[PDB]
Amino acid sequence: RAAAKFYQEDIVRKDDSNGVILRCWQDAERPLVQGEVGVSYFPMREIVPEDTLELVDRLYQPGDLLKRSVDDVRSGVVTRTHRLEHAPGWKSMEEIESAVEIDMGEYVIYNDWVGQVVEMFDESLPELSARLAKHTVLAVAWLAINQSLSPEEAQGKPRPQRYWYGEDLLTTITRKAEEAMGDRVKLNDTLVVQTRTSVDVLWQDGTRETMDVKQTVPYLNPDEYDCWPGDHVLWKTEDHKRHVVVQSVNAQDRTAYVRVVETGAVELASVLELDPHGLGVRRGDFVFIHREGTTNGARAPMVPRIGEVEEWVREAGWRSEMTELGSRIAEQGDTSLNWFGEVLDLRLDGTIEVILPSADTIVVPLERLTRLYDSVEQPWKRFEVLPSAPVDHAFYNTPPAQHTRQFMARMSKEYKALQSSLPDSILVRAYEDRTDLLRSLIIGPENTPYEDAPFVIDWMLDANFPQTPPIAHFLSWTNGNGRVNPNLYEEGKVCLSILGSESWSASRSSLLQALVSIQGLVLVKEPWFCEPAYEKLRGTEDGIVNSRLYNEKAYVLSRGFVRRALEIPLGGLEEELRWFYHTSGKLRKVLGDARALIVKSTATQGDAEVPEADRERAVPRLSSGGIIALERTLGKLQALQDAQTATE
Amino acid sequence: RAAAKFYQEDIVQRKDDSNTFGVILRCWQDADPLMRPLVQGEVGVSYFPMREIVPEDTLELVDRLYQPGDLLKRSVDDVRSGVVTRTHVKGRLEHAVSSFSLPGWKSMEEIESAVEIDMGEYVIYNDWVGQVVEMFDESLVEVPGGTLVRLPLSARLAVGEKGSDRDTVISVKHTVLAVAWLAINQSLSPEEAQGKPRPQRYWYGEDLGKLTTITRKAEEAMRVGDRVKLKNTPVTRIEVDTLVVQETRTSVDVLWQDGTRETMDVKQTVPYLNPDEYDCWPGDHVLWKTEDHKRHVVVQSVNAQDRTAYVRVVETGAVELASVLELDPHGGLGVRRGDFVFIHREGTTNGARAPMVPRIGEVEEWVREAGWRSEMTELGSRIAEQRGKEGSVDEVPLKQAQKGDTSLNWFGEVLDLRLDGTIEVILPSADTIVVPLERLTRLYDSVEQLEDPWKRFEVLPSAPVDHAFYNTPPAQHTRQFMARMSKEYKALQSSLPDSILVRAYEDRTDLLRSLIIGPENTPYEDAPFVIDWMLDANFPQTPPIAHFLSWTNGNGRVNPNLYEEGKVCLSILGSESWSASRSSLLQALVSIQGLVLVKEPWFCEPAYEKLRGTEDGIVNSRLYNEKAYVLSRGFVRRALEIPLGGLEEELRWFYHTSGKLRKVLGDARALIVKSTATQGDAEVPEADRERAVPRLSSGGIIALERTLGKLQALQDAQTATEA
Repeated sequence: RAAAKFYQEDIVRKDDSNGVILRCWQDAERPLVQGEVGVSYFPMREIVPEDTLELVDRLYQPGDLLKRSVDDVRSGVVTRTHRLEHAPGWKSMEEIESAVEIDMGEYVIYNDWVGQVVEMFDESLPELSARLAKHTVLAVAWLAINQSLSPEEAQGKPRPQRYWYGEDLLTTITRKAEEAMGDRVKLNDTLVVQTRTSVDVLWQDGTRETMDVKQTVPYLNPDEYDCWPGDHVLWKTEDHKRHVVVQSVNAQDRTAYVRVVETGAVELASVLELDPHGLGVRRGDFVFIHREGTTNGARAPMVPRIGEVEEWVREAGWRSEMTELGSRIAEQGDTSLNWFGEVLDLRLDGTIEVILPSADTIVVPLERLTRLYDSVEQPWKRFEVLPSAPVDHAFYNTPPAQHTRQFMARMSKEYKALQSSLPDSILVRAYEDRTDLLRSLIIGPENTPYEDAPFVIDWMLDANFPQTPPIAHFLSWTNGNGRVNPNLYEEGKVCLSILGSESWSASRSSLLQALVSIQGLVLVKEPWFCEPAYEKLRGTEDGIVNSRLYNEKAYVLSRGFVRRALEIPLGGLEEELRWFYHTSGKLRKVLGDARALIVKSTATQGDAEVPEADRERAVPRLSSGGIIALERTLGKLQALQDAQTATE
Repeated sequence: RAAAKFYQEDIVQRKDDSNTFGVILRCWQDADPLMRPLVQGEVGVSYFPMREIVPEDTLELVDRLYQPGDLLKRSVDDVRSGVVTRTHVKGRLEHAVSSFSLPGWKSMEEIESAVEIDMGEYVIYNDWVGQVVEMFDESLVEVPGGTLVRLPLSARLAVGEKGSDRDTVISVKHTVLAVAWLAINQSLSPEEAQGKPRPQRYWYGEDLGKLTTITRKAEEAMRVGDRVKLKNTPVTRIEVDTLVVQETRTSVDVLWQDGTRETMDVKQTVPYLNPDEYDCWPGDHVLWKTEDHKRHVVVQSVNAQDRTAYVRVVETGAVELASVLELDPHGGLGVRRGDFVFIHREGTTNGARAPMVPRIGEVEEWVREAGWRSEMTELGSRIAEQRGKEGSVDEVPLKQAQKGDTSLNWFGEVLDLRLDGTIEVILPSADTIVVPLERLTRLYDSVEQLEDPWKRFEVLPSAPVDHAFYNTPPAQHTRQFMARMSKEYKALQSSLPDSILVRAYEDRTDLLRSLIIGPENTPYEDAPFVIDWMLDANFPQTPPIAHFLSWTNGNGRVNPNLYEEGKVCLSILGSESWSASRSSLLQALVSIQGLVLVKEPWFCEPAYEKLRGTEDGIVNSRLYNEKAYVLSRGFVRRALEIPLGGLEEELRWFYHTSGKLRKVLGDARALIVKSTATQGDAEVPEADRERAVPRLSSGGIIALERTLGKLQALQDAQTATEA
């Protein structure tokens, strides 16, 4: 047990009466300890434990996710966000206006174009680089054009002025998430803020209730299948990928009620069979508005981006010309702007509510929008040497590298090193006609979500091997839902340091140590922590729920590997797979242990008290929502065993 | 120019003190303060019985080392080469420990070898063959004052020492012999194969008499310093009848390429170190690419001047002329002189296809370990302590060495390659047999295994299907990959020469395609060279993967660094090694054009880099530029016959629209006429020097005319489409 107290970007009150914001905690990319967080009090930055500071206010935004506690499976989305040094009491969010004229990166509008300010030139008491708390010169990098026009009108409007100064500066676009946030704002000559916040929360089960931020906890690491009411997701049944709109989600049962938009009816769906991820329209995204009849130019709910910054932004030349112009300066309602706006709210009836710059909220369909892309942040032998390489190999149709003369010396050593310490769970097959291609098969360890599951990797050695690491292509036998492991990509890339902390070296690294690393580091009991951004939460209390929701996902997709392994034939491993699953009786174990696991889950259908004896079991209890998808794979796994028993 | 004499491994003599002889180990331009780099006209030499590096002018030739199977010429300027078929050696002798020179020169027919066996020799037990890899030999040493004291170790000792002062070795007795067995007799049936086991690892004592020594006739050529003995004839002291060769005089029987034979003095000849890939000799089995079917022929004669050869098709039995550029020999692919082979049973074949030679060697892993020698050292010390007392057996130094007609006629040495395709093989029984090539199987020795409209850059929409890496699984790269390629795409559009074209793709940015036009006055003049590129998963930290589309046939490569299998050989592709900081993708393109496509591409091989303009490499240079020219014109055919995805109209603008196809056909037919007029003249014209290819040989015109016929029909169909 190791609960986390303070989270990033909120405000914290240790000793004296008259706070601070913290930029570090248990989540780290100065290393921290099991209970200390970074901090930076400023009216210096120290590293104090969490036992000293106290919470005063937490910062949320319309679109962020939170829970009542880190153990509560139910999550919610924020819909709206609700003492100051003069350099009586408080002041509401509507009793103070931001006197900050222009900020770095704020969107502007001119003609029918839209851009962002990349550089500024303030002059107070010199003019340079800004970042001080009167801007004079602004450098705009115009992005896209208004999507509400005709090609004759589109080609007319060109790229406007790249530098703005003097009397030419208009339409300043505000964000409904940047208001009421150390800012400089007055109204009855400046006032600086030093706050109380409450957020209107929309829970997953449809319930909406407003609460204080001191009781809530941010949900920074959501599950890939987590959705919220109003979101446009994709219902991926094995028959077809249908478009549905989420209405309610029962995170405890891992089920959801979605409206099939082609049918208009609400049907119960398994959350594991919903693939939201980008596709949709998140709350707070700036989007264009097309015209009636005209669409987004896209297909089923997948609004496109329209960002297109010029190249002169990626340089650090142009700064000398902008600085020379700025130095010469100090010496001597309603409108037609209805084609742009940010996402305000997502209605349950599949309609998106857009707020125009003229404070005019409008409701538009998803197909009439276009997302904005700003600058942003951019019989069981372990080893054998088979004669011919299989045609189903990933690199069979890949030009073979020539290597050198001493390459066969290392391969002779690797072949022995494999045959020496290869466990009976990992199988390797080499080919003489293709000395550059290898194929491995790793059986999932015991008491893991990958228990008794096949994992085939096709290998290729570069012309510089062993100086270069072996190129591994993982055969991900998923139906396009997600990755069976955070490191094992669906595209085939195996994400490890051994195949690239340490690296690959011909002096220490080897093919044997790489295979046992994949079985030892990747295929573990809690594979959710294999993601590098989650490894800092080993056994911590705030990483318990996410490990359960992932081990369940890994256990369901692991059985799908047994489906494809017994369906499509693996070249050189066909007889090896039948000896394991059909001869030694492993398919009966996979079907049997899953059947007993489904039965034990229907007993404790309403009981949330996991038995203390079932602890450390990789997947102790099933969700009854993920069981819905497991019965589909088991139904095909049972049908293959039916044809096997009928053969004899 | 820069002539070079004194090739490695012969015998020389200083201009002064004409009593000392040299061993000449380090030769000028080959690859402690000694073993340093040597400059133009400097050779290293050790002296029998004080190493120094002296200029070549100070020393003087005495004798030269030639073995049956080696190649030689009268001079480096001569195009016609030959092969040594027999080596006669006469030498002066001197007692090893008495230092008494016997008067008169003696032949190898009246002397024998003093050492019974040495390292690397072959031995046969049961029906197995093995090689001695390590020896434990306890020897005697004559102390300063009497005392023939014994000494136990690691071989490498012979009769005659130099230091615990100036002591003389009186005897060298090999006790334990570590034999690395290779394979068994290939004539025995598979049932009898398991009945014969892999013999012991160590051999000593009374077990030595069961072995069978195999003497190599190619090594029986008497060398300087060898420990030899006169056949029944100075004894000095235990008797010590061991002599040391003072100097030698070698005469060789040569088989020239033109079928003629003559005996020469080795002082007149010059060893043919690096021969052309197409160099054949009478009696050799080669492949002939006549059209679309490689045939089995036996070389009868070779005209090295006209670069043609008379071959005998074994399938038909007729003798036909063939261009030496069309022959594709040596791939091993034929039995050479001095090689050891396994005579198969009557009827049984080599198991391989058209003239191929099966390999035999199977060096056990204990030979490469590092160990078992500690057990051999403890074994040799145990032998010495017990050899004096009772219950111990030693010596028995027989090891067969048969001279009658024993059943050892299943494994022998290749003596001569007859013109009728048959191979003369000498058995250990000192009797020769004639056998076809199919009945033989070469022995892979253990020492052999241990040693071995135009634009410049346009981002095309889609990558074509003819791309080499179109079927490869794409990687994922890093985040800062498109930013790196943006700088790479900018660097290409910055300083790309008009002779190199690069086309990237949008549907998958990990693949690129390049095309280089060979510079003027090069064997690649106005020729297409397309390389398919793929970016690695760790790019740019890792070098880019380049696959050269070698449109050659099964003859050879268009360049020593451009393999027929696509591998481009350059240190810049992982010069300096690949670097993500300094090195870029652009400089990898201009280096391939600037370094791989030069005027004399034969020197692109790093081994031949030390030969630049020297009178040695002048012949092999023009021999290679001729091939590089014929294969370059063949690339124009493969570039217009099939289209290249992306370069579809870029090729038509350059060859058909810009008229470079008539430029290639015009320049080629001009070289045909100039080669016909200068034909016969052994000397190269003066005004035609500094030209990449001044002349084409008679055989070089043959292979080029076949490409010109297909290059003319493409010009015919182009001029016929004027409707």
